Amino acid sequence: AYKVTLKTPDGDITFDVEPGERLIDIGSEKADLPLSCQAGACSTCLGKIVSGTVDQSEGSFLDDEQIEQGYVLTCIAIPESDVVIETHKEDEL
Ligand code: FES
Repeated sequence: AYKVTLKTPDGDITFDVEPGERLIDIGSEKADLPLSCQAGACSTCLGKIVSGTVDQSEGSFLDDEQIEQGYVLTCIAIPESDVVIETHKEDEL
């Protein structure tokens, strides 16, 4: 499985995700994570990837530069490695 660490403003939590699954399913169980559209079309769930890789090609909101800087729509992101993501980042846009 992939090891996912969510670095939230109130602490870090680490959990495993079966390959191919979205991290938000167990993530929302283990932490209070902000969501709105749940479909990759807003920035409510924005996070920043610190290490590892995701597939977030389901998303439509971020521009190429934001993706290149490591921003991630956590509601649709699918890990492709162990990943560390800082959550609650929408105020940086
Ligand atoms: S909740 Fe809208 S993009 Fe994730």
